[PDB]
Amino acid sequence: TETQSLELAKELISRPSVTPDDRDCQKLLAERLHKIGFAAEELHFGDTKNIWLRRGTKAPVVCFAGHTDVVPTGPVEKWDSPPFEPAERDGRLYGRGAADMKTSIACFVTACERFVAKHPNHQGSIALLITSDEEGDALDGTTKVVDVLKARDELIDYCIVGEPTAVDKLGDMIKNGRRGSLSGNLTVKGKQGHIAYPHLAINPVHTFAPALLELTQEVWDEGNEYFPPTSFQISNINGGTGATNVIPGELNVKFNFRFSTESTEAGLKQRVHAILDKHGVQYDLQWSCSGQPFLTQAGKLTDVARAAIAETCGIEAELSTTGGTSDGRFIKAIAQELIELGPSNATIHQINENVRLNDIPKLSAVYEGILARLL
Amino acid sequence: TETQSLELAKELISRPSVTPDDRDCQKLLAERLHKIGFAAEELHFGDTKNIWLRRGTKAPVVCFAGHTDVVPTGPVEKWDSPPFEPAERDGRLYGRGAADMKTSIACFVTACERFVAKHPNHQGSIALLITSDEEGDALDGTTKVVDVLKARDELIDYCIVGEPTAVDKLGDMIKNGRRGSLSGNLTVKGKQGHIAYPHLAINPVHTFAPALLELTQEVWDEGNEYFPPTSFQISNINGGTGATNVIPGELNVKFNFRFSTESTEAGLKQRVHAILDKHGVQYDLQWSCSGQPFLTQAGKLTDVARAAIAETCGIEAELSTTGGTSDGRFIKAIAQELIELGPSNATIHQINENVRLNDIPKLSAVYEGILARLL
Ligand SMILES: C[C@H](CS)C(=O)N1CCC[C@H]1C(=O)O
Ligand SMILES: C[C@H](CS)C(=O)N1CCC[C@H]1C(=O)O
Ligand SMILES: [Zn+2]
Ligand SMILES: [Zn+2]
Ligand SMILES: [Zn+2]
Ligand SMILES: [Zn+2]
Repeated sequence: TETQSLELAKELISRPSVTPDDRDCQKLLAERLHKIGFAAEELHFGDTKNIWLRRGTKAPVVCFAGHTDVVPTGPVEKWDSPPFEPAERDGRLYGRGAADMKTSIACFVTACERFVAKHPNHQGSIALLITSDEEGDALDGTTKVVDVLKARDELIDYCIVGEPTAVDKLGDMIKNGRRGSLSGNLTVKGKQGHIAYPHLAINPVHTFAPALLELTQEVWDEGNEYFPPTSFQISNINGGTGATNVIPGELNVKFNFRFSTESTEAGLKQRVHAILDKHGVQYDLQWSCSGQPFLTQAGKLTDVARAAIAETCGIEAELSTTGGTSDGRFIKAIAQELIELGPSNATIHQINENVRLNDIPKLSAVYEGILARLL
Repeated sequence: TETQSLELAKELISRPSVTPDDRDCQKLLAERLHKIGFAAEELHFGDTKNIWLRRGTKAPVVCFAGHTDVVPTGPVEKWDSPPFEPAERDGRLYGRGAADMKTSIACFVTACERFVAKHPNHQGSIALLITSDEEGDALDGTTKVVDVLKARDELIDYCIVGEPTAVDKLGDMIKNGRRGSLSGNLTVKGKQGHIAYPHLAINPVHTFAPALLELTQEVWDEGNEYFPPTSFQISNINGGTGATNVIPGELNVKFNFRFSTESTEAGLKQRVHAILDKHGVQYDLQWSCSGQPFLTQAGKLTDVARAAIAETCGIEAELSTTGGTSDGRFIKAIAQELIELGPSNATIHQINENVRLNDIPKLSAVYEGILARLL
């Protein structure tokens, strides 16, 4: 039906907002929604731009959240059409950010427009929480805006993060949470020496081997109705001097857990240390946690999104926690219920990123359906 | 007693014959031994210098073998006295090559001088096989000279390689053979992907882990009266893109066997392949063999060196095959019996390399003792 969502998505995709630059996407959003009574609050931090746009002063507060930054395109000539000149081809819209996640943003802005026109006196409030750094280190984006909101007791009842969540067809999957991510940087200590005198050296690959095996065979947990089993995966392993006749004196290993609520950050660290210690490994281990798992169990928000998807798309949406993470991990601190909902994530962060054209007005009509069922 | 060995060792150590340069060490040897009837045959190949010096035309042929090249010194200011200005200090002679292996060469040249003076009409022949590349890739040194000798049926009955073999005191250890060295370069194949979708990737660290453990726990053989058990050791392991949220698509591992005659090159390769295949690992594996094990069992030559050491040094020498390897692995093809015998190897290839001064005339008197018992 409407082509306003498509037209706005094109205009957004045409701006090369590679992290953390915004290229005035947030200005364009702010000025457009100002016309139907969204107040704009700019929250810049370091080189990152953020905005909190809000219509209304009372509960329930429904927030759309998302990012105007996009990942680099890589060599442009490898693309079939230029990444920042959105093109319609074979029933798809192609461009960097077409899926992740400018089309969602456009769809939400138009849903707000249609909803407010139909229901000028609706109850509650509608807000957008938009960052120009989700894709980078994200130290100065959403997480800083959330802290500001929380410090002034400006809380959210329902949040929809517009990340692409579909497997294939729009609405087939929504996310009601994500795994936490806990990473370790392990340095196993041995003693370097000539390879032909192994009794005078300590080979850190050999001392690590029995622990490595136990770690990669370990069952961390069962998962549950909402989460898959916690996952351990080694990303990098490096040891040696490059000489083929030397035993190295240390070995570096980097690993990560994507963990469910069935396990805790402290529990996992303890188990790793205990595995390494059981096998007599000598090491340094530095940990870093980029996020705790978060979960909105079945409730009004999940029911509403499901009903909206059933009405617009004709399919039964699956709730999921799989994949990576998003800025929902920050926003959940101030949102009582939060989900993520957007188009297919199949082509994100890749050349020839795209979204099906027929999915664009459908997405907006889903978001408009949600607003109508909550407000 | 005599100080001729010391004086010649100094003169040799003063020439900076870093591989494959000889700095005229071989000329100095050739001209000096020419005076007592050694004929000199220069055998240059590529950038390496070699010489075969020989007195006599009949069996038994006793050969001293060794190298005039030395390893780099590293930053000179870290040395206590300059590496190519031999110094006497605290009862030691210090300099690059003092132990490995110019002092041996000097000691042998003086032993020849004293032996020929005492026994001008001795039977048999005395030869020196000297290279300026043992320490490097050694493609153009001893191995090419041996091929020349073998092609003209010029064989050796008894060979003494002047490598430093002592643990501490001169004569405490002689080598009657060495382990072979068989190296593998393994590339384990997986499939790269985002770490949070492990079921869509293949982690080559994880597929390798059970094989790694089995390899580092494997007992290859028992060893025997002459050899220690065969030894497997990983030298290098590298995999990953540097990103902590990516599963890598491959893993490189470099490993080495120092193997005894109880195992064969082909047998070891087979066992490795079978371990990797039992665990379903997918990989490429390139092998390289830099040497087969070699062994002179107890016989005239070992008995003679032992008796000479007992007479000169007053101790019972141990036969050994431990450590790295030497150019005996080439010369054994043309020498019926071969041993290695020299001073302490404790400080070889290190800063402040040295030899005990009292060991220098003793070494020469050992070599002279050997010549007298064989010729
Ligand atoms: C929310 C992010 C896009 S910014 C996402 O969906 N990712 C990022 C990595 C993989 C993929 C996924 O979770 O499926
Ligand atoms: C024959 C060589 C010196 S060129 C040697 O003894 N090496 C070389 C590496 C270690 C040490 C050893 O075997 O003990
Ligand atoms: Zn993204
Ligand atoms: Zn995104
Ligand atoms: Zn050496
Ligand atoms: Zn040497």
